[PDB]
Amino acid sequence: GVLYVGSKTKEGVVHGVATVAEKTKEQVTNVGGAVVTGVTAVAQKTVEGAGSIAAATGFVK
Amino acid sequence: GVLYVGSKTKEGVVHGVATVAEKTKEQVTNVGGAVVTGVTAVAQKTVEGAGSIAAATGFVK
Amino acid sequence: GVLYVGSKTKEGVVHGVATVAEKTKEQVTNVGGAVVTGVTAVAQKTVEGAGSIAAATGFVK
Amino acid sequence: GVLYVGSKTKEGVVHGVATVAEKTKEQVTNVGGAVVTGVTAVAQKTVEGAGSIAAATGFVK
Amino acid sequence: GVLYVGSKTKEGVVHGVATVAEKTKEQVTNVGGAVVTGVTAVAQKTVEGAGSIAAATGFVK
Amino acid sequence: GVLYVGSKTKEGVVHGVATVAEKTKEQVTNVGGAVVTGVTAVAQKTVEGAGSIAAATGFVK
Amino acid sequence: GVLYVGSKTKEGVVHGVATVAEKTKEQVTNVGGAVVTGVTAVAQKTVEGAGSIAAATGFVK
Amino acid sequence: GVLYVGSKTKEGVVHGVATVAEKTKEQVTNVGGAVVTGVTAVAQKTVEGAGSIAAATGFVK
Amino acid sequence: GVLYVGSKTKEGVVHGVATVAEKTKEQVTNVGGAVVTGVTAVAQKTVEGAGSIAAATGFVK
Amino acid sequence: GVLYVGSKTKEGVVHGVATVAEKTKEQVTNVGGAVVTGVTAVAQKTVEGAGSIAAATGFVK
Repeated sequence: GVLYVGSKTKEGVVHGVATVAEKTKEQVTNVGGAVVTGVTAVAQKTVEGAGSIAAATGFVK
Repeated sequence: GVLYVGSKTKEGVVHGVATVAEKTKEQVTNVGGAVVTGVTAVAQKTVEGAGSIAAATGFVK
Repeated sequence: GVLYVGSKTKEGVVHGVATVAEKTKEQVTNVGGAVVTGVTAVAQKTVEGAGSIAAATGFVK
Repeated sequence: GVLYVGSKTKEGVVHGVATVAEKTKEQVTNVGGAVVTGVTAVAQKTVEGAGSIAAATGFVK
Repeated sequence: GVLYVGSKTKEGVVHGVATVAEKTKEQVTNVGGAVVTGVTAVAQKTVEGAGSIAAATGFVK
Repeated sequence: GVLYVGSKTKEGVVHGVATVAEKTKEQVTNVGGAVVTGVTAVAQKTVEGAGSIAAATGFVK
Repeated sequence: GVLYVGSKTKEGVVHGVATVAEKTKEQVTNVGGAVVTGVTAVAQKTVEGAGSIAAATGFVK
Repeated sequence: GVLYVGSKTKEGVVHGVATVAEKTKEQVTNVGGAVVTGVTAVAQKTVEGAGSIAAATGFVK
Repeated sequence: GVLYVGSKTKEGVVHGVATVAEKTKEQVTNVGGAVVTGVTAVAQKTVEGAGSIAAATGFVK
Repeated sequence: GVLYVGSKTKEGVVHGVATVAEKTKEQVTNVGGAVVTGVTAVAQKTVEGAGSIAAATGFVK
C-alpha cells in the first residue's frame, strides 16, 4: 500500500530538452538481431512490473 | 508500505538538456547480436520490478 | 516500510547538461555480442528490483 | 524501515555538466563479447536490488 | 533502520564537470571479452545490493 | 562591382536552432527609452547601407 | 571590386545551436536609456556600411 | 580589390553551441545609460564600415 | 588588394561550445554609464573599419 | 597586398570550450562608468582598423 498526504511528487519527468542532430549521411545495415537508435526524451513509470527503454536483444530460443 | 506527509519528492527527473550532434557520416553494420545507440534524456521509475535502459544482450539459448 | 514527513527528497536527478559531439565519421561493426554507445543524460530509480543502465552482455547459454 | 523527518536529502544527482567531444574518426569493431562506450551524465538509485551502470560481460554459460 | 531528523544529506552527487576530449582517431577492436570506455559523470546509490559502475568481466563458465 | 563565377556562397544564414525557454513569470516595465527582448534566429544581409539587429537607443534631440 | 572564381565562401553563418533557458522570475525595469536582452543565434553581413547587433545607447543630444 | 580562385573560405561562423542557463531570479533595474545582457551565438561580417556586437554606451552630448 | 589561390582559410570561427550557467539570483542595477553581461560564443570579421565586441563606455561629451 | 597560394590558414579561431559557472548570488551595482562581465568564447579578425574585445572606458570629455 502507498499513501500520499499533502505531498507533491514527480516521478519520471523530463522538463525541457533542446536537441540538434546534423548528419550528412546515416546508414543502418542489419541482418538478424536488433538495432535501436535515437531514443530521445523518453519518460516512463511502471508499477509492479518490469520496464525497459531502448532495450535490444538477439534471438531467443 | 510507503507514506509521504507534507513532503516534496523528485524521483527520476531530467530538467534541462541542450545537445548538438554533428556527424559527416554514421554507419551501423550489424550481424546478429544487438546494437543500441544515442539513448538521450531518458527518465524512468520502476516499483517491484527490474528496470533497464539502453540494455543490449547477445542471443539467448 | 518508508516514511517521509515534512521532507524534501531528490533521487536520481539530472538538472542541466550541455553536450556537443562533432565527428567526421563514426562506424559500428558488430558480429554477435552487444554494443552500447552514446547513452546520455539518463536518470532512473528502481524499488525492489535490479536496475541496469547501458549494460551489455555477450550471448547466454 | 526508513524515516526522514524535516530532512533534505540528495541521492544520485548530477547538477551541471558541460562536455565537448571532437573526433575526426571513431570505429567500433566487435566480434562476440560486449562493448560499452560514451556513458555520460547518468544518475541512478536502487532499493533492495543490484544495480549496474555501463557494465559489460563476455558470454555466459 | 535509518532515521534522519532535521538533517541535510548528500549521497552520490556530482555538481559541476567541464570536459573536453579531442581525438584525431579512435578505434576499439574487440574479439570476445568486454570493453568499457568513456564512462563520465556518473552518480549512483544502492541500498541492500551490489553495485557496479564501468565493471567489465571476461566470459563466465 | 562584384562578380561570382562558378562559385557557391553563403552570407547571413542560420541553419539549425532548437530553443526552449521556460519562465514562471516575466515582466517588462518601461518609462521612456527603449527595451528589446528575445530576438532569436535572425539573419540579415545589407548592401551599401547601415544595418542593425536588436539595436536600442534612448531619446534623440 | 570583388571576384570569386570556383570558390566556396561562408560569411556570417550559424549552423547549429541548442539553447535552454529556465527562469523562475525575470524582471526588466527601465527608466530612460536602453536595455537589450537575450539576442540569440543572430547572423549578419553588411557591405559598405556600419553594422550593429544588440547595440544599446543612452540618449543623444 | 579581392580575388578568390579555387578557394574555400569561412569568415564569421559559429558551427555548434549547446547552452543551458538556469536562474531562480533575474532582475535588471536601469536608470538612464545602457544595459546589454545575454548576447549568444552571434556571427557578423562587415566590409568598409565599423561593426559592433553587444556594444553599450552612456548618453552622448 | 588580396588574393587567395587554392587556399583554405578560417577567420573568426567558433566550432563547439558547451556552457552551463546556474544562478540562484542575478541582479544588475545601473544608474547612467553602461553594463555588458554574458556575451557568449561571438565571432566577427571586419574589413577596413573598427570593430568592437562587448565594449562599454561611460557618457561622452 | 596579401597573397595565399596553396595555403591553409587559421586566424582568430576557437574550437572547443566547456564552461560551467555556478553562482548562488551575483550582483552588479553601477553608477556611471562602465562594467563588462562574462565575455566568453569570442573570436575576431580586423583588417586595417582598431579592434577591441571587452573594452571598458570611463566617461570621456
